[PDB]
Amino acid sequence: TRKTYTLTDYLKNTYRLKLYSLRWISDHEYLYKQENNILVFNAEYGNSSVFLENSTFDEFGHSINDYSISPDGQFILLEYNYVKQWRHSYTASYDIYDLNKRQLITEERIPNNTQWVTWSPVGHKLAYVWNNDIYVKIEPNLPSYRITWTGKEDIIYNGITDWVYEEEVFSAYSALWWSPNGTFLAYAQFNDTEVPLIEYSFYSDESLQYPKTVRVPYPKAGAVNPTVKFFVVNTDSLSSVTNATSIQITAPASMLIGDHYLCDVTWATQERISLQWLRRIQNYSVMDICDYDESSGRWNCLVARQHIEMSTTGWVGRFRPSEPHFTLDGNSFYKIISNEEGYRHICYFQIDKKDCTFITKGTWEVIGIEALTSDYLYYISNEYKGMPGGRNLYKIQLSDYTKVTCLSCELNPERCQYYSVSFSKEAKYYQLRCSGPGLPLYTLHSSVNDKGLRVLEDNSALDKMLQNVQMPSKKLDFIILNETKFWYQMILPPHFDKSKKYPLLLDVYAGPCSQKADTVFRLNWATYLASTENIIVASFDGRGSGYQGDKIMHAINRRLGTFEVEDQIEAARQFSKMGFVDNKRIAIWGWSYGGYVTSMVLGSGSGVFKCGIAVAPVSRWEYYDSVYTERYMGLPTPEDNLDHYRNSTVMSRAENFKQVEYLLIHGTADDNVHFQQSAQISKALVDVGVDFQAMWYTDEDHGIASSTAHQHIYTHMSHFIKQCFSLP
Amino acid sequence: TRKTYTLTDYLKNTYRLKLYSLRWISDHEYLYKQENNILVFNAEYGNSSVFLENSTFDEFGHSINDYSISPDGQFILLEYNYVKQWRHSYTASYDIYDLNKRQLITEERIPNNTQWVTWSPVGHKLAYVWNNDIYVKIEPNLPSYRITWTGKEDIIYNGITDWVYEEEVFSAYSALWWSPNGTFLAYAQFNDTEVPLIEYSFYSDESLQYPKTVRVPYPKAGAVNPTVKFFVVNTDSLSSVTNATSIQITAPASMLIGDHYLCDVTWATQERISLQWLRRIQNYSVMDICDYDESSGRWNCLVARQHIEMSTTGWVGRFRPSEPHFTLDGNSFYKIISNEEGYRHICYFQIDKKDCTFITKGTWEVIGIEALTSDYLYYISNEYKGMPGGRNLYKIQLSDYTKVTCLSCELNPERCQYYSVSFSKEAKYYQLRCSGPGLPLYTLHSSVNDKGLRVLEDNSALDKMLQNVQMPSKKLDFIILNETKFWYQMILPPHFDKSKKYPLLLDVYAGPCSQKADTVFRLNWATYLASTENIIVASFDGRGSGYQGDKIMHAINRRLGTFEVEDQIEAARQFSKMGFVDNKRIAIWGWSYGGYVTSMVLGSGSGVFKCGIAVAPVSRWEYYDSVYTERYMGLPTPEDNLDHYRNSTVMSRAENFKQVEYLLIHGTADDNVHFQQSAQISKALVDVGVDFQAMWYTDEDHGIASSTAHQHIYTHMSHFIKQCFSLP
Ligand SMILES: *[C@@H]1O[C@H](CO)[C@@H](O[C@@H]2O[C@H](CO)[C@@H](O)[C@H](O)[C@H]2NC(C)=O)[C@H](O)[C@H]1NC(C)=O
Ligand SMILES: *[C@@H]1O[C@H](CO)[C@@H](O[C@@H]2O[C@H](CO)[C@@H](O)[C@H](O)[C@H]2NC(C)=O)[C@H](O)[C@H]1NC(C)=O
Ligand SMILES: *[C@@H]1O[C@H](CO)[C@@H](O[C@@H]2O[C@H](CO)[C@@H](O)[C@H](O)[C@H]2NC(C)=O)[C@H](O)[C@H]1NC(C)=O
Ligand SMILES: *[C@@H]1O[C@H](CO)[C@@H](O[C@@H]2O[C@H](CO)[C@@H](O)[C@H](O)[C@H]2NC(C)=O)[C@H](O)[C@H]1NC(C)=O
Ligand SMILES: *[C@@H]1O[C@H](CO)[C@@H](O[C@@H]2O[C@H](CO)[C@@H](O)[C@H](O)[C@H]2NC(C)=O)[C@H](O)[C@H]1NC(C)=O
Ligand SMILES: *[C@@H]1O[C@H](CO)[C@@H](O[C@@H]2O[C@H](CO)[C@@H](O)[C@H](O)[C@H]2NC(C)=O)[C@H](O)[C@H]1NC(C)=O
Ligand SMILES: *[C@@H]1O[C@H](CO)[C@@H](O[C@@H]2O[C@H](CO)[C@@H](O)[C@H](O)[C@H]2NC(C)=O)[C@H](O)[C@H]1NC(C)=O
Ligand SMILES: *[C@@H]1O[C@H](CO)[C@@H](O[C@H]2O[C@H](CO)[C@@H](O)[C@H](O)[C@H]2NC(C)=O)[C@H](O)[C@H]1NC(C)=O
Ligand SMILES: *[C@@H]1O[C@H](CO)[C@@H](O[C@H]2O[C@H](CO)[C@@H](O)[C@H](O)[C@H]2NC(C)=O)[C@H](O)[C@H]1NC(C)=O
Ligand SMILES: CS(=O)(=O)c1ccc2c(c1)nc1n2C[C@H](N)[C@@H](c2cc(F)c(F)cc2F)C1
Ligand SMILES: CS(=O)(=O)c1ccc2c(c1)nc1n2C[C@H](N)[C@@H](c2cc(F)c(F)cc2F)C1
Ligand SMILES: *[C@@H]1O[C@H](CO)[C@@H](O)[C@H](O)[C@H]1NC(C)=O
Ligand SMILES: *[C@@H]1O[C@H](CO)[C@@H](O)[C@H](O)[C@H]1NC(C)=O
Ligand SMILES: *[C@@H]1O[C@H](CO)[C@@H](O)[C@H](O)[C@H]1NC(C)=O
Ligand SMILES: *[C@H]1O[C@H](CO)[C@@H](O)[C@H](O)[C@H]1NC(C)=O
Ligand code: NA
Repeated sequence: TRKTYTLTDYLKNTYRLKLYSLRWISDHEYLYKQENNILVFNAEYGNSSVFLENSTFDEFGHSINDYSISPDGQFILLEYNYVKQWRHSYTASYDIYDLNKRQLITEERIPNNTQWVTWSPVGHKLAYVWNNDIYVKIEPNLPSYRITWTGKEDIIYNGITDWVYEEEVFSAYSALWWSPNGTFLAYAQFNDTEVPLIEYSFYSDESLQYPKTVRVPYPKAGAVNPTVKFFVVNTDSLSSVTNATSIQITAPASMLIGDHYLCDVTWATQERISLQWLRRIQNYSVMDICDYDESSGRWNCLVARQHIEMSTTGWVGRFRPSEPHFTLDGNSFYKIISNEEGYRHICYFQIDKKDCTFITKGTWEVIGIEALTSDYLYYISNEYKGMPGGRNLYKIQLSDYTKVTCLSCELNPERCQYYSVSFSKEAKYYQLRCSGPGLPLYTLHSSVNDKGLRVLEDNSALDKMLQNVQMPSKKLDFIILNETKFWYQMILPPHFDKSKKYPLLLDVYAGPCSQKADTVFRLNWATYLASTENIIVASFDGRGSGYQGDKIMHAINRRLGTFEVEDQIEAARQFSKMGFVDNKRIAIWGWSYGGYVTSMVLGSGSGVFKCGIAVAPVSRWEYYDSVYTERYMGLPTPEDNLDHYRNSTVMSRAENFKQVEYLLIHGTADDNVHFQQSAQISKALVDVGVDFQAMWYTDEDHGIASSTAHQHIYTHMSHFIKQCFSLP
Repeated sequence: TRKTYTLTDYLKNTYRLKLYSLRWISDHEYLYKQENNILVFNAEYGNSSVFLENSTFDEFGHSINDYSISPDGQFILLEYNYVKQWRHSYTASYDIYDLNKRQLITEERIPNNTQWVTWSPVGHKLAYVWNNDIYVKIEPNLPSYRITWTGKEDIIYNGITDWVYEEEVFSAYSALWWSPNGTFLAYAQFNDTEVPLIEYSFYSDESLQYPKTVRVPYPKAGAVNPTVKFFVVNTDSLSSVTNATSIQITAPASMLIGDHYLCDVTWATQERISLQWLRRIQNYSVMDICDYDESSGRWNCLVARQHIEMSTTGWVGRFRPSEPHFTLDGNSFYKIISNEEGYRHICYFQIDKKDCTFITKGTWEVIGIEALTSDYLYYISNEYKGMPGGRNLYKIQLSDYTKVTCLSCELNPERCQYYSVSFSKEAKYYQLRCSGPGLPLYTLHSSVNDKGLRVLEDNSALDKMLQNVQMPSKKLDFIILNETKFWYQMILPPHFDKSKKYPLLLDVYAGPCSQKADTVFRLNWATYLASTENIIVASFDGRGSGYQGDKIMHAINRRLGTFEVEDQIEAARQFSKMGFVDNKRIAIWGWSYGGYVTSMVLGSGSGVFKCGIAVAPVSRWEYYDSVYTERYMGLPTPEDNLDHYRNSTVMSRAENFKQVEYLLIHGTADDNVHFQQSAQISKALVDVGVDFQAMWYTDEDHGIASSTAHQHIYTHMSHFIKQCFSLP
């Protein structure tokens, strides 16, 4: 009898997915780490050489965290002393190694505690941020030029984001943007002066006698937000003037009338930059297109080139307005926007014409634009077989929009229904990454003829291992509610028998634009629960979920904690109707937004669920950050949406928790969903006399991702679920 | 079949002990609140009158928290807007009502947020502290004289104690001492300038968007301590035109050489005050006896009148050096100190002679001196029947120390073995309070022939109620370890059958000078566990426990987390070999110091205990406060006791928790044992991969005493214990 996929298997990573992470350094070469060596590969022929021997930095005296080659291949940036901050941010030390001299650079070093560093896109200029100010080095061994003098910890951020811009706007710590040939450096400056601080204890190693109070500028919903300014400096003038001027580009009047955000920066050409601004009420966005004026040294944004993007039904964009993709001459661009039917499709704009032309259409959505050449645009969509949870690469002929080729659909249709892609520098080659429903498959292709060049990684090692294991299966299907298809997936135990009644765990996220029903192959906690414990683990994408049009996505507009919650309950009722579910053993669990929905469901009084687990839940929308929360909820004021803010809290349902077994879990150093959120849940449950289970994770953040804590939480949750399901 | 004593009975206070809380106002009369009416009783005959009608303040407008009648009976101080701070501190608003003209004083009122208020001991002067400064009112309707001007929140404390002096030294927020007739007001001033602050989150009501950070000056072991100065002011020579002059009494040179504490203030006469000072290394203390010099207006403390009290085996005093009890002329005094055999007995000192004479002796201890006349000294001791956990009132003839009379021993030997006493102003009468082993019994007596005048409260109502409940019994007995008797108690189930095996829960405190085995009647959680769940609840007093001499008490000097933990394991080992104990079902629990011991026991690898619960435990002595910790541990420096601080932590034992079930509980607003301590425990268990149960209590402190949290914790603990013992 074949073994099952056990909890220890999951927690110890005994069955490991192989990846193929390459880095394009040109239009036909990529770097690949093999056996701690860095190899350089020729894409056309697949032959390789050693770029950097594994033993090069033995006597470096530090463990190197990451590396970065300069665009001209002359230098490598060595990252060490990595100290993580938030989701994207971190600090590090940096050395520069001269590749042609085979020497480490010892003068005018990038300082310790550097917050961000980036090569120019061409050559080997560097911009870095240190103590919240910007510096540029023209040559790796020469002195830096200071660009800003206003940087102030927790107060003024030049070239880096504050907490909320990092998490909610840019998904990056960096807030600087080199022009395409590196002449100009554009950057944002954030002012957090009147932004309130979240404060929480950090206990650290047991040697620390007094706990530290961590203090982070964090605007909760309705609070004072950071303000923002945008500047461009000419780095080519740095060696010529004592103090090069940062030229400000001001937001349009339609933004300046109130609170607003900078939400996108995209260079079009050497002397043309595009900026998108978003009103604090996030249903109105404005793109400015600004040109360098050689005679005045200023940047001017013609109103004839200004583009409005607004929504009557919800917010703008999936999580933010989409990025433009400019044609080489910078006189036109492509952009994913919601069409008249509410489906996100590629629109083609002339920079000085307000009406765009949709180049794709249908009842499915474009996920992203991946590459653009003079002849073709390449994009990912979920068109294939009308499956919103699939992803495929398509190529559209720019001179004839009726010519649309699916590049990935039919490569291995049984094994591969979810693709991402990685193009070489000028799109001469592409790497396809299939992530399911079979084992991930990595392949290389040439764009000139769309022929497969070779398989890079096929996970045959893992396939061989998994043959000796009773693996679960995955069903992806839909149910029809109110004449609309809503998709679900089930992780089903090995030897699934429809004539039996299985315990069911509903795995929930259900945030706006979420998707939990897809074609991705995963080895996770659900795999163990199905394989070893014979539990069906289900997920459902109801109202508010993404990639299916605005009618579904915007259904929860101004109303979080309503339809997305109800639809999870309804999903569980539908799963019972299917006849293989033990109605006495239905559980629910989720993390983050999923913890909020789980808690809302458990407090609904539905009677459907025996037990559930919320990890790091939101409990009350006024506790969560402004940019995310207000996008869906508006402002917590009597004149806007306070009534629904107050009506959608977990705490107001405390009394209904008498009907369920609840486990509440939160990391004490969660900078994102503050421990406060679960602290208020537990207190409301104490106050009505509801018994529940609890677990805090000392110094863990929103990820609860340290090796020991990750193993501890999943072990704790497994005992809880098994107890609930009367499993030995 | 009758009911058992249930968890709800405990939680809802179904069976209430009656009290008789009286306030002596003279040598012949006391006050007693009955049906909200304050009555005055004649002690000799037991007749009464209404002193103040409950209706007097019908339209007062505020709920009155407490009252305080001026010593002369002319005024009543009304306390309201009570807001708790630490164990003893709070602020309140006050009004003064004139009892003769039957009116509230509206002129020159005591301010809101007053920190401490006290009548002079004679007449009706007031001293109060507001905004950390001292004020005096000679008459309730007259303007206050500001005594001090240096008061500053969290920094300078005049006439009130800081966190550590409140908790550890004075067991009070007051640091004011009126002279016997109210002429002088002595006070301490605390300076916390360089004392570090503990910081922790307070979440408050759900409406609070951002948590508050509470910051309290709190010296952890080895940290910078508050400094102290001492002053006396003449309240008879106060002026409206000139600021008051306070005369400083400086500490002896033997104290000034380093860190030290003021640990006792006791007036001897109208013009003689005594002060005891304690070195930071708390095995050396000095009493100064200081006299007012009428010609110089200074206070002089003759070196011939200094009394040194030191210890070679431990620290000085039980928790601090004892209070002296001065004779009428203040030329001599009586003081409990450890004798040459290490038993605490009453010594008689002349103010200017070095040697004292012990007036009591034997292998038992005096608990306290209660009253002193020219003929007799009245004290409580555990002499009777050699039972360390019993308490009786004795008097000793001062002219013939061989003449000692027990005044309570034989009153009711079966019902009453544990007494406290309240004497009238000149010891003409006394109230005895019997608190076990039977129901509390309150009686009044006259000193001249020790007549038992009357029964004040016999709890006969409770007796009648309890007749219809299956109540547990208590066994008090001893075991012998290494030729020494150590006492234990067992709360035994109703209808105890020594031929049956019962599960056993070891209820532990075990701190230095603790006593958990005694003759006190209690209705608590253990009552429910025994009566309803048929669990034996045992407690044991091993090495480090009090009231049995220093050989036992000082056994843990410089070595907390050693013998007191070992001895709990040994007691349980012995209990487990008794015929009526199920050795497969032995548990342990404790709170505070008992939580630390429970955790050390469970991490010991003993194999004796199946499960345990630690509530608000100490985990590492470096995290607890200097005054308590260093008393037992010295300083955490390589030169002193750092090695033992480092190997007496709970965290180092994490691995040993693998074979036990552990429940760890802590309030997040614990100002005393910081949440930190449990946060470090949970992190250590996570780090070695040990599963355990947890519960935090949002905004609860060391008491976890709010009505809802109190019910919640005992509910949660009861499920845990029952689960552990396989109890339905
Ligand atoms: C992969 O092989 C190619 C083709 O042999 C290498 O390209 C050059 O080949 C010519 C042979 O005519 C030689 O002059 C050189 O040895 C090669 N020079 C270059 C441009 O590298 C190529 O080197 C190989 N690529 C890698 C990454 O190893
Ligand atoms: C960041 O914003 C703050 C406003 O919150 C600016 O601070 C003000 O500066 C002016 C001087 O121009 C003063 O008169 C005010 O007292 C300041 N207000 C506050 C609340 O401090 C600050 O100058 C901005 N910093 C930058 C670099 O833009
Ligand atoms: C480079 O120029 C900038 C911008 O003019 C200078 O920044 C100003 O510095 C002065 C005085 O220190 C302040 O009063 C202004 O408020 C600053 N403005 C900004 C945008 O920061 C900067 O100090 C200059 N550096 C040098 C070396 O001269
Ligand atoms: C990168 O682009 C910039 C901006 O177009 C170039 O700088 C300009 O060069 C032209 C020469 O064709 C001059 O007329 C302008 O004076 C320059 N403008 C500025 C703002 O510097 C730059 O030459 C390009 N760099 C490279 C390496 O080609
Ligand atoms: C204690 O607080 C109360 C309320 O703040 C004070 O009494 C007055 O209360 C009314 C409303 O209750 C306010 O209009 C006044 O400002 C208060 N003061 C006056 C002028 O009487 C009271 O004064 C405070 N007690 C003291 C002695 O300061
Ligand atoms: C309380 O005691 C003080 C101090 O003994 C008394 O004050 C003294 O009274 C005498 C009168 O015989 C004066 O000659 C002294 O000058 C006073 N000394 C001081 C320090 O003021 C006070 O009178 C007593 N009060 C009561 C009410 O008995
Ligand atoms: C008070 O306690 C201290 C600490 O136990 C004693 O001082 C000495 O402590 C150091 C290390 O802390 C040791 O080297 C000595 O053995 C201790 N002194 C001796 C016994 O010589 C101190 O002696 C104690 N004081 C009293 C009055 O006994
Ligand atoms: C208790 O009884 C005594 C004596 O019977 C009370 O009477 C004494 O005091 C009264 C004033 O309080 C006077 O009215 C009596 O004359 C006086 N009697 C004597 C001779 O002492 C006494 O007040 C009563 N006590 C209380 C508190 O009510
Ligand atoms: C309280 O104690 C502090 C010392 O902890 C006193 O301040 C002194 O120490 C300062 C450093 O914190 C020195 O810079 C000063 O010389 C010294 N005095 C002054 C002027 O502050 C402080 O005075 C004390 N306060 C009181 C009222 O006694
Ligand atoms: C698809 S995307 O544009 O890259 C994007 C950008 C930002 C995103 C996101 C997806 N999904 C989330 N976020 C940021 C947001 N703070 C995330 C989040 C939401 C919660 F409700 C929450 F409680 C925690 C949390 F981390 C989810
Ligand atoms: C008998 S006594 O002199 O009144 C006295 C005074 C102070 C006392 C005490 C007894 N018992 C304790 N304390 C203060 C001390 N902080 C108490 C305590 C000890 C701990 F180890 C602890 F972890 C918490 C805690 F509150 C116990
Ligand atoms: C970084 O810090 C290390 C260790 O403190 C130091 O030796 C080194 O000089 C620093 N590097 C730079 C560039 O300052
Ligand atoms: C943006 O949202 C607010 C609140 O719903 C609404 O009143 C306003 O009209 C919206 N703007 C657009 C462009 O629809
Ligand atoms: C009393 O002392 C304070 C503070 O030192 C001072 O400000 C005040 O004016 C003084 N009053 C008199 C009457 O001297
Ligand atoms: C270098 O990498 C590792 C040691 O770090 C070693 O296993 C490998 O064989 C080396 N590379 C070569 C030359 O194969
Ligand atoms: Na009597």
